[PDB]
Amino acid sequence: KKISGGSVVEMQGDEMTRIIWELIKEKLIFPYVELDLHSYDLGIENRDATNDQVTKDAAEAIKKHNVGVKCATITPDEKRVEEFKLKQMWKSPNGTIRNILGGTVFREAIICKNIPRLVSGWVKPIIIGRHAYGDQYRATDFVVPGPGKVEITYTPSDGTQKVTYLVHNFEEGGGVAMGMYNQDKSIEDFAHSSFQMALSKGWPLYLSTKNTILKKYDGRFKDIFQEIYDKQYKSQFEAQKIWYEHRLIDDMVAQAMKSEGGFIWACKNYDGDVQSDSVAQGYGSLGMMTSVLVCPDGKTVEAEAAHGTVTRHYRMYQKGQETSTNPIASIFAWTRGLAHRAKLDNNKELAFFANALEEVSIETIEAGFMTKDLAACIKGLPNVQRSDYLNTFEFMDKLGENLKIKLAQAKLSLEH
Amino acid sequence: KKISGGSVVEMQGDEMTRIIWELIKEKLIFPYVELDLHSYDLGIENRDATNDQVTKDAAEAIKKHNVGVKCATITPDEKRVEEFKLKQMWKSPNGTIRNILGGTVFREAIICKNIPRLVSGWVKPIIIGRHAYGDQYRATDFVVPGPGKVEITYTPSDGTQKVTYLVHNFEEGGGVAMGMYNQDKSIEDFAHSSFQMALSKGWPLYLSTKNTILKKYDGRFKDIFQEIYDKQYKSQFEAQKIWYEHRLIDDMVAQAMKSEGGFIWACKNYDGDVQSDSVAQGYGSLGMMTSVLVCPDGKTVEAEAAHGTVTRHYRMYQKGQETSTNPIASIFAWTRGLAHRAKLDNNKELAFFANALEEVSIETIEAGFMTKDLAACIKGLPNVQRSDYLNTFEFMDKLGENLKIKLAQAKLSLEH
Ligand SMILES: NC(=O)c1ccc[n+]([C@@H]2O[C@H](COP(=O)([O-])OP(=O)(O)OC[C@H]3O[C@@H](n4cnc5c(N)ncnc54)[C@H](OP(=O)(O)O)[C@@H]3O)[C@@H](O)[C@H]2O)c1
Ligand SMILES: *[C@H]1[C@@H](C#N)C(=O)[C@@H](C)[C@@H]2CCc3cn(C(=O)c4ccccc4)nc3[C@@]12c1ccccc1
Ligand SMILES: [Mg+2]
Ligand SMILES: [Mg+2]
Repeated sequence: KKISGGSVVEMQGDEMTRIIWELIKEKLIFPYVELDLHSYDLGIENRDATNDQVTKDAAEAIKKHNVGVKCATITPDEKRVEEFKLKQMWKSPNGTIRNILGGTVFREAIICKNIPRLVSGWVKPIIIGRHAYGDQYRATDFVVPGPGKVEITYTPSDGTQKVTYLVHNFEEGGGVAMGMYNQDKSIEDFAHSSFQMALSKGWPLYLSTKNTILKKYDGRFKDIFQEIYDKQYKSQFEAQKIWYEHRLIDDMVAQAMKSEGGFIWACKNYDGDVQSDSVAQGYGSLGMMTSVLVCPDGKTVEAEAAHGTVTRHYRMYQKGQETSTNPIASIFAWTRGLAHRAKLDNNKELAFFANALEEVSIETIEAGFMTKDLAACIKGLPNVQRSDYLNTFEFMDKLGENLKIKLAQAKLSLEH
Repeated sequence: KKISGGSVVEMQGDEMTRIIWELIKEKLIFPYVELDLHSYDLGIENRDATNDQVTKDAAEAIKKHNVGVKCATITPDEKRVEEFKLKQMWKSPNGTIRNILGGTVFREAIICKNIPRLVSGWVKPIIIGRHAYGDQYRATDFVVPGPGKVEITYTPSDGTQKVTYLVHNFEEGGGVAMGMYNQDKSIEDFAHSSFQMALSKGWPLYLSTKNTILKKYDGRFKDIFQEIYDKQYKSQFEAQKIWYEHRLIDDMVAQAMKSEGGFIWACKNYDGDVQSDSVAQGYGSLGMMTSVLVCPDGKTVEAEAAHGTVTRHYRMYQKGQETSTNPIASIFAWTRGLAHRAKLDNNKELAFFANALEEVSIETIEAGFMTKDLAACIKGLPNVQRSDYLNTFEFMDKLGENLKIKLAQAKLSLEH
């Protein structure tokens, strides 16, 4: 009799991560846990077949069941439209889901005692709090075909003020233009999530913007964070001997680089994307990073791997060549999802299982069994030999064996 | 004798950088070089007095004389408006100048063998080619006060059509919105500058975008770079055994982090700003970096010191206290400017002088003569003693002495 897991929304994906996703369910989840699994295939072919309706339905299912576990998916471009003979260049499924759910994507490296960093000073963790709504990820962009005016207008519903601003008057040739926005309520939830995360970890909080350039747009993020801090969190930060400060983004990335870690970094959507990949790599690998969307309701989460479909690696699998893809981030999407499901259901057995799989994953790497990427952290990529790492399947087998052992010993450890 | 320098546009700046800028002219340039100097004071008080007209005039002077050297300037915020009792919160002078001139700002670290990197693998240089025009630095942003529609419109100059895109319909509360653009011709010049830089250095070229998200806006940068490569540069890259690749920005930053350097990184305006500060800091010190704007005409340049005005030291200097200000980036703005002036005028003596001052600066630090910041990079700030560094004036004197020596030995080396 397996553990009673409960209701979980799973989103199947593409390429290398799709392969890995099936191996994880079969070898690490299904032998030990029984779930009411709400499966949505977000594979590029199924999104094309359903005119991207499957993505909207999966997002609505997460709203209802409170816990999502998502596989990395292809965001189609011109080359992808050609490859899969798509009806349209479908929008990012992550963007669709995040737009519907809202919240903050909290990203952090998965640390192993034997893995060396690329950044010497990072002795404490860096938690990135990426705002999951608006800006470039819900923008309107277009090609300007030739000379003419691009204007941006605001028309109040309950006002008079049709305000028209000239963006640019193209006098010779064309180019490109775009409009983007953000919402006060979403910014307020992002500020609250950031202050709360810093207080739960007991670390200082830094918000990065470019308010010297985008005086109104970024100035608003700065003003909302400062206002919420002064009125609702300042005394709490002072009590834990921590602080909150705004920094310019270019200063912030340089500060982070020369720091020792141990802080929460509130990032605007775009910066959170870019810098989350820099922080994961700085600590060792993109395969070694947790990614959880924490919704503003405080009950709903969508767990995923911060990295993508690992297309480069999938192209090697396609050629029947050997692959060594790190499945740890994909595994931690399941464990973080199951841990949240356990917390909602007060399921001590599911919570034990979720944590045990995380320990098994870290212990296996710490025991010297790892994928090529992690072996390159220790030895340097040119000094890496076949004997130093395990392939994708080999690594999954070792994890399955170690998981079986950890769960057997835990059961035996139970006293009368 | 004195080297006939020629026509150079200089832009004076603010705080500690303004002091250091003067020490440089007096001790390192004026004793050896005679210049037709076109001086524009871009200090915050003079920009206020001229309603920022001095900035536009300096930019027009650079267009005319083809070479400009710029000191670091204050971009005023609310606290700066209060401090200097400004009439307005003046726009960034760098933004104004770059908007008028156009081109690409090439950023590269200034390497000293004895200064430790924070990024272990960077054994070869990373050259960031920052597109200097448009996007966030020529944007129109505003606060949305409440419910209502934000739209962006395009009207061709013939007035025979009008395209209206909905950016967002605010239904509850307000937020923020912005319009930004770029121009095809500016993108084309950025692509050419990037391919040419890679071919002159003999390194591969990488362009970073977020074209999976901004399909039209970033897709255009991607299409223009790919088109120009295939038609005008591919055979040249193949001949030097180098390549041109497009990567997504978040992938790119992770790639750069784990690389060994030795590539050209074509960055969009914003990414260039952020990542050049991450890279400069990764090599050792933020202020150990060159920043040269190469204009599309292939004749005009603006070299600058792309760091802050060092307020913390300026305060100490005002109080008659001891300061230890790194002047290297400000020195290299002069040497890169003078080297370009020499190249335009076929002045072998000016070219020799420009290079000699660069060698002198690197050799002095490498000989163990440096400012507090660099001493902290080697020993760590708590382990730094007064004997480990030189003050602002002491460091300038050492460079002046070493420059006098290098130039005397070079004159003696001339055969009868
Ligand atoms: N959450 C998501 O659904 C998500 C996120 C990002 C991207 N994407 C999509 O994924 C596709 C490919 O994206 P991308 O190549 O830009 O980004 P990516 O999949 O994160 O991978 C880029 C590179 O990072 C390394 N890497 C990433 N995950 C790894 C892992 N688990 N183990 C080892 N190495 C790993 C590899 O480096 P080396 O090649 O040097 O080994 C890989 O080629 C695109 O269609 C994109 O839209 C989706
Ligand atoms: C300089 C110093 C002195 N004297 C001091 O006491 C600090 C307040 C100070 C902090 C900021 C700063 C910047 N620099 C630079 O010289 C510089 C110049 C150009 C680009 C980047 C940096 N020095 C300092 C001070 C410092 C910094 C670090 C360690 C010791 C002193
Ligand atoms: Mg990303
Ligand atoms: Mg900057």
